Amino acid sequence: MNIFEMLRIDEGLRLKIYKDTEGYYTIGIGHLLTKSPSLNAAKSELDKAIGRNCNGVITKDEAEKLFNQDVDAAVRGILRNAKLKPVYDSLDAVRRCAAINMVFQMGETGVAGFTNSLRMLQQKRWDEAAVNLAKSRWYNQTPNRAKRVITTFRTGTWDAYK
Ligand SMILES: Fc1ccc(I)cc1
Repeated sequence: MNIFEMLRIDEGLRLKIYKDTEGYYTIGIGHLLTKSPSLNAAKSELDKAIGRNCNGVITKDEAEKLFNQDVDAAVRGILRNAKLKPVYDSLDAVRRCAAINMVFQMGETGVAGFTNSLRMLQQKRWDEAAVNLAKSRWYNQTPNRAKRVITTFRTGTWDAYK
């Protein structure tokens, strides 16, 4: 169990442009293409990301390559963020995966705003952090995925994914 397997479970794999839970054009293992309603705009982003004319379709190798880039970008965004880095550095490796998962789904800026949850996590008040994390649009809109991530923060185990 590692961040790649965890996010692969949470995001699935689709080789043609699809819409995420918010209605936004996406491809692969949860790679957001654009928030624009234009499918042509999404296709342009895809071609730029892959480096060829894709027609809205990629290979599994390409999906996995984008996925590695996206996971790394989430980690780098954490490490460059003055609010997120101290919390991340305080966590064990399993809980660090839960943190990356949140940043992958919502972005550095959104997670950096989870100020009270982050403090509880840094204080290792796991049950209180889990309660606080669920008081969110995130939990209400994607409750099964948020429950898995929250259980990972609460327990420091992979139990929710097993
Ligand atoms: F550094 C961190 C980034 C995101 C979370 I959620 C927790 C720690």
